[PDB]
Amino acid sequence: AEIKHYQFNVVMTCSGCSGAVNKVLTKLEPDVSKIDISLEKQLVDVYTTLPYDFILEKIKKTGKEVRSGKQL
Amino acid sequence: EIKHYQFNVVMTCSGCSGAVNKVLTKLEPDVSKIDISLEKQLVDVYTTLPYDFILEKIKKTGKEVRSGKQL
Ligand SMILES: [Cu+]
Repeated sequence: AEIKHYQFNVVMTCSGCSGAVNKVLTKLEPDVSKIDISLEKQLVDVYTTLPYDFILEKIKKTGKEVRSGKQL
Repeated sequence: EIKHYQFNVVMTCSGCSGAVNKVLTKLEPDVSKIDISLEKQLVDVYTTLPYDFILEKIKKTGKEVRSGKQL
């Protein structure tokens, strides 16, 4: 039950782009604790007890381009 | 038997529409044509696959789907 911190570089070009990604991840609450998105930096930060590959696949299935991901 | 489905999807930029297009292209060639209009907020899908399967693929983008119908 450790909360891990994953960070993704995701191509998002409007508030709708970011809102869509936030929607799909927020649906995983309470297993997702917090989502931060920065349009400036094209970053998605996910704080969660879920595995990295699970989170990555939920983002990829949005159709948004994921340029990188990592665990912090 | 090729069905024509049409969805009203809230899409605000080419990144929104490109995402919808991307999830649909993963189903080629069973999805044989995809036409998306930002101006009209419309996604037209021509496919042999079931309506609900297509709808669920589109709902996974996280975009709002206002309605869908088979033409
Ligand atoms: Cu967008």
